[PDB]
Amino acid sequence: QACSRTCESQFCTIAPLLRYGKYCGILYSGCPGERPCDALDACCMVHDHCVDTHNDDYLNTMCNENLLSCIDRVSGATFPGNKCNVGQTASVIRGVIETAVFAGKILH
Ligand SMILES: [Ca+2]
Repeated sequence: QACSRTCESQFCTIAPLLRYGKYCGILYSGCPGERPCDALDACCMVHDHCVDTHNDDYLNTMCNENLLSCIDRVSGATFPGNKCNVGQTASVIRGVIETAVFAGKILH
């Protein structure tokens, strides 16, 4: 219930408040079985489930580095009504994940 079935495009350039697609955003995720909204959204869906299936470790290196690889290869159409620039938003996301990767190496 506490999940998204709609493709959002909100606070595109503000990482703490960003909500993009059904999956991209902090503590913001699509409901079970929900199709991602575009290529960027699909990267975020995989990442979200990866963290979920690794004891909620948002600093997991696999999860995080896999998202970076995925982000760098994002292309194609986006969903209707998208207020965000896809490339600019992927960059915003990438910065957050870079920070998480660095945080993980500090702690581990
Ligand atoms: Ca999310």
